[PDB]
Amino acid sequence: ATKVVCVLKGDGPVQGIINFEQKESNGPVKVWGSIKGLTEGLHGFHVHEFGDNTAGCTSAGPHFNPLSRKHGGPKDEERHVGDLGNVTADKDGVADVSIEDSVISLSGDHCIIGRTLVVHEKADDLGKGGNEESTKTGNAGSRLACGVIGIAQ
Amino acid sequence: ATKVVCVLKGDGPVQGIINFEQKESNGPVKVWGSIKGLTEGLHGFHVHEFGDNTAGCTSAGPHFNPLSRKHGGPKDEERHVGDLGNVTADKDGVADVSIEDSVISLSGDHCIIGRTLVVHEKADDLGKGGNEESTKTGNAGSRLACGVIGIAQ
Ligand SMILES: *[Se]c1ccccc1C(=O)NCc1ccc(Cl)cc1
Ligand SMILES: *[Se]c1ccccc1C(=O)NCc1ccc(Cl)cc1
Ligand SMILES: [Zn+2]
Ligand SMILES: [Zn+2]
Ligand SMILES: [Zn+2]
Repeated sequence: ATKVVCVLKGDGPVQGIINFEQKESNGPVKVWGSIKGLTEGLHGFHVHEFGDNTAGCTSAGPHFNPLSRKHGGPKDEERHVGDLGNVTADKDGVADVSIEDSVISLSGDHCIIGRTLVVHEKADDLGKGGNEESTKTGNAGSRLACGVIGIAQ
Repeated sequence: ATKVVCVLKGDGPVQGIINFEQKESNGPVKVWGSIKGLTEGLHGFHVHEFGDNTAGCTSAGPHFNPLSRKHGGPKDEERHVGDLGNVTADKDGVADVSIEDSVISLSGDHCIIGRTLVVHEKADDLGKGGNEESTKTGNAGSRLACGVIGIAQ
């Protein structure tokens, strides 16, 4: 019943369309779509706090973290609301995104609408990388593409 | 105390940053910023319903119209919520945007977050143009630049 969309673009060749759908307010959000122009392997995939693209992906700020928790993977209890883990690109540089998440929402306090979806340079280590940066950003590095998360038909 | 932003980009050289700020949920929204690469004169300036830029500005859909009213100018009681009238570009193609609106909001049912801001090819006639199209789109024509309205710091 609620649908939102995000068009990912950046400075490089990284570009994608990501769809979100939530059938009930207390329910999981299905996240699906395609990103191309990635290097083979894992790329960190986060909702960032600000829907602000004024100076590219950098104005999106840190991980969307309304509950003031530490960084984790999508399937940890200890995670930022915006922690969607990694998408995986093949030798062709295509990541086929198919995620179900119960922590993000398309309504209420956990609502991601008007925030930024970012795909990262490197792998999110999901907070288990063994430095301080792991429990903040997960060491996923630079922002390759982003977009503001918007209300869909 | 609520701040949102929108980066306008399109198929052409039209580009802009537009800021929105609302001190209280019951209060007016101040809208300000700059757009460049416009032709001299009036350009229709609307919040459209969907924050969907999957196929450029066209996927934004019609005027944000949660109350099912006819098109008007910002000063009319009969207006779409998204009816922000016109911005005016000079010989230099720059529009200095300075608007105060009491109908848009950054919270509640009239909330523009996650919707699309669009600047148009032509003048919005503010519903007084004397055809049926005036009461729907205001005859402002093509979409030159748009962006999704996002949460700011
Ligand atoms: Se998303 C969200 C978070 C917190 C409070 C309210 C809301 C919300 O309901 N947003 C407005 C809206 C309107 C239509 C659609 Cl399809 C989605 C969201
Ligand atoms: Se107002 C609104 C419209 C569409 C989607 C969500 C919302 C919303 O209320 N989100 C909660 C919110 C809004 C602004 C800020 Cl700064 C924080 C949280
Ligand atoms: Zn990130
Ligand atoms: Zn995080
Ligand atoms: Zn209208």
